Amino acid sequence: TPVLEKNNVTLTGGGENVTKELKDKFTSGDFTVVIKYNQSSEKGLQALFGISNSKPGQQNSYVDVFLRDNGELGMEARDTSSNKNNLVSRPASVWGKYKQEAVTNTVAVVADSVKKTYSLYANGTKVVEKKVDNFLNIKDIKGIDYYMLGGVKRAGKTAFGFNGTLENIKFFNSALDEETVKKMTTNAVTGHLIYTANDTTGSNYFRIPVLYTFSNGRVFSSIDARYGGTHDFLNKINIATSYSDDNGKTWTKPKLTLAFDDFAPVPLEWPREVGGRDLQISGGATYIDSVIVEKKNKQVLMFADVMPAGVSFREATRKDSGYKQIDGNYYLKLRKQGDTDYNYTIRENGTVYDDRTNRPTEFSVDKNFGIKQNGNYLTVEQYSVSFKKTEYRNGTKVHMNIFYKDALFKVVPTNYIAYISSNDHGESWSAPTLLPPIMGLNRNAPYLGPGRGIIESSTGRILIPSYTGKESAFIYSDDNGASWKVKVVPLPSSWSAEAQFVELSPGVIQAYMRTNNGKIAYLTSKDAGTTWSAPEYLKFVSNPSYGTQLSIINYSQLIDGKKAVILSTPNSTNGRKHGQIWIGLINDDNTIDWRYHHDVDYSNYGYSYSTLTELPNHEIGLMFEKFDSWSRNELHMKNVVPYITFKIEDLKKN
Ligand SMILES: CCC(CC)O[C@@H]1C=C(C(=O)O)C[C@H](N)[C@H]1NC(C)=O
Repeated sequence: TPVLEKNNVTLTGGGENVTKELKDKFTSGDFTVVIKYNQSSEKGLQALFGISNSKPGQQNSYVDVFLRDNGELGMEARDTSSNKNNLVSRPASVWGKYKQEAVTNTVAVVADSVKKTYSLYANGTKVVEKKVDNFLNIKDIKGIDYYMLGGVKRAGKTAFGFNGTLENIKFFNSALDEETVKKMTTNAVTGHLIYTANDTTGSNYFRIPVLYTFSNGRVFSSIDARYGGTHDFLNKINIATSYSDDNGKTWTKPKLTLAFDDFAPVPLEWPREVGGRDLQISGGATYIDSVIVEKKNKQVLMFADVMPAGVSFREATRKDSGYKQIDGNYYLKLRKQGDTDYNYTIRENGTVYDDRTNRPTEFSVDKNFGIKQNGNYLTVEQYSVSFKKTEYRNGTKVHMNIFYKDALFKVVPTNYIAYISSNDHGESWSAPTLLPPIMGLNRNAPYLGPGRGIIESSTGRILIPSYTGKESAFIYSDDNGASWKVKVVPLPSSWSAEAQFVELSPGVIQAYMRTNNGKIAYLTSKDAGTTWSAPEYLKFVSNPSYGTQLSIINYSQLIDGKKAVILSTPNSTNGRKHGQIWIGLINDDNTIDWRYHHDVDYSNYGYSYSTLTELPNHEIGLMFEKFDSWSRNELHMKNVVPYITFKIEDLKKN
């Protein structure tokens, strides 16, 4: 039951005094406050409410909950005379704007004297819960005499003045329980999640979204289910999928599509504090960075990077493919426990040969890289993680796999690429096929540029974007995917050259990519990817040197009477921020008129990896990482990868 409830309080930084209403309501000193609000202006630091000693000399004696112009939700609880100052927050907790309108968010705070915790909720998620040693509730702070909506009274002056409308605000004089407040903060923002923490995947975290629309009208998503926080490495990562048969309104519950089980797919509470957030799951085989394409025959492909357990993408050897050439064929090498050389190969039917004697052994490797001996599976114990992080054997047996820490036979500790095909628009998938040593025997595979591949219309060539760190690697097939080759293109510098393709006209394609110079590069081919021009750079996007992944797609419908492309990227030198969608119209000479752009949220809000698809109804689907995924400060955060949609008319505005 609320001790005070107020409605539709509209404010422009001046606040509203509710001292009369709230003084003498807080017996224990504990509290819960639930605020449904929208901001009319995001700028500066804004308190939703403030409880304070207003008297001169007592400006550090207050409790508040605040919003920043980057979408961070926090709270302070301070006492002046004891010099105790508590701050609890989480980045990227709220939404600012959406299609020109202030977004309604619902956030809450809980202060619990027993547990000595402050908890913050936003939009259905508990964004942070922190035990504090210098715990302060309202009674602990000396001489509280002022209770305020939309600010904090410090020394008789309004501070942190809120700009917007408090739609509903509820003050309770006790700590409400976790699930009550999760339900109270649930709203329309909550339904923009396709993948959620501890859903059917078992993962608390996700990164690297991909959207694709199939020819039958299904909209398909894939994503990294990253179990040990959001680290790229070392980590345990599965690729999950989920789809919509109604233009994105509703989505299937996620399935695991690419996954190993040396570790179980289970939720882990990954520490965000400075001294824990660098921790990693050491030793777990991984699929990472998905790429999707639909063939002309309606069969679907999906590619992914494959990392054996323990193998950091910077301790992975770079001068070994993992393959041997024997009598003109390529066979994946294996090392047996206790050997120093790689004496064995996987050949026909998965039969393991001793290369020295050139004879088949009793061992074989199945379609999923699992090891058998005389037709019976070898096993290893699966690992679990508990927290002070420990990794231990949990008593469950899973198949021994050549990608594992504890395998009798092991692949070269480097990165690989695998692909799976589906004949039923992603309801079921073939077993994984590892790509051949397309870069050469004495080089490791490239790394995929996440998003989609394309079928170039004039040749039917399939093109999959990848990179080496020094070169673009344009993986292609000229035989409807039966065989694979690569065009390697030296870049001007050490670009993490994540790319996506667009066709401009028949035979003519462009690869748009990330760079290490702050700009988006694009390379043009006028022979369907066989040869590539020197790079050019977009003049209107300006990012940090490290760069971010982008999304660009072809669009089926004319815009202003012209063939169009649609680009999504952050655009900011301050971080992975300021998401924009750009409409480019193709001219008769194949130059692009970049005529329209739309800012996804306010400029200082988080926007990292993103994916665009055209919906069957010709609206646009976007899923994106609504946080800064480079920042060491915005790691291991739950429920931060939403799906939103636009009409062309929406994307014309800004
Ligand atoms: C960490 C290596 C790579 C650069 C070569 O960074 C990429 C950057 C990423 C990023 O900047 O967010 C995420 C990618 N998933 C990652 N790729 C892999 C394979 O780990």
